[PDB]
Amino acid sequence: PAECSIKVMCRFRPLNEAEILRGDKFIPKFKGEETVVIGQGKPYVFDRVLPPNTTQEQVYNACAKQIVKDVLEGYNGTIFAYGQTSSGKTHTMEGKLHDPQLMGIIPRIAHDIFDHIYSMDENLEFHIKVSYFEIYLDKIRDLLDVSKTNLAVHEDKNRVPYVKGCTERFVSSPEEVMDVIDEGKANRHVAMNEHSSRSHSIFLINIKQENVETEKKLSGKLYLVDLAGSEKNKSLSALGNVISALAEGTKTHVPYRDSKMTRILQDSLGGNCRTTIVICCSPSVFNEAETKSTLMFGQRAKTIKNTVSVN
Ligand SMILES: Nc1ncnc2c1ncn2[C@@H]1O[C@H](COP(=O)(O)OP(=O)(O)O)[C@@H](O)[C@H]1O
Repeated sequence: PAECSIKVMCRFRPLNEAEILRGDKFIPKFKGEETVVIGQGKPYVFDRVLPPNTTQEQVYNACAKQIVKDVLEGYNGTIFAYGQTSSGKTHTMEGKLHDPQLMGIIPRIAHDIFDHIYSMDENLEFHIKVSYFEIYLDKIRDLLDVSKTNLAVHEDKNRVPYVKGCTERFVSSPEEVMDVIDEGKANRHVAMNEHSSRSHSIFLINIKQENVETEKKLSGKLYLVDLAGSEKNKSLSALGNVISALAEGTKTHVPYRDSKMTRILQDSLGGNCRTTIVICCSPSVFNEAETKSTLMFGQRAKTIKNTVSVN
């Protein structure tokens, strides 16, 4: 039965040069470990607040660590990064893919996943399939086979959407999860900045396990989405409307089908999935306007209740 809240974490980048040279004072104010205040305004509260100075490692421990242990326990997970362009979504989700200090969530999840698996007992054998694809103008494009540029969404026995005909790499080590991502990153350059900022890159890790003697199986999808600019569109709207029709709930029946993304994330947004959104904000007043709508989107998101089961 379970019933639990979409966690929501807030990560502010620091000021970059454009700003620091142009002056720019640091607008946001951090009280305790869960609350931020902008100027004289109302104070926002989230599951965590994560200033510029917090490390990748600590961002991981705060937002992701737990979602990993959920997937190994048979639950679906999903983390994603919402926010405006330049706000630090990719740094949080990916980071310097190969630096152990500067590496983001996906590589860390990769390592954490296999440290757990390696330590487990000989029976219960794991298969892990990953896939990597982006979205551009309501169209899915495979990052492991750039031949495929228009995959369709379908539904399983439980009437829940998945992407079909998606290349699948099989992995037995963190290092392979890395080369898969690197493949994808390369494939992209069969084209680019403007492109990336306005594509949604979705990285999917499917983990199936089976206790061999007892023959009982657990399973979970783990979506790790790096969303596009939510600034002032198409795909984010559906998500927002799909994230608006739920602070109230009741009889609304969310559009979901407004976009493929939402259709894929159906289960993440009011289904059998532990979901944790990371919202990324600039600390500059230049950007204040968007920072607030971001925060709105966040604050709203925390109201939603995922009903989750072991799968
Ligand atoms: N918490 C942070 N600490 C240090 N640098 C950051 C942080 N967040 C973002 N950056 C910097 O900003 C850039 C990343 O922003 P980006 O991930 O492109 O935003 P988005 O992907 O949301 O458009 C990088 O050059 C990185 O150095």
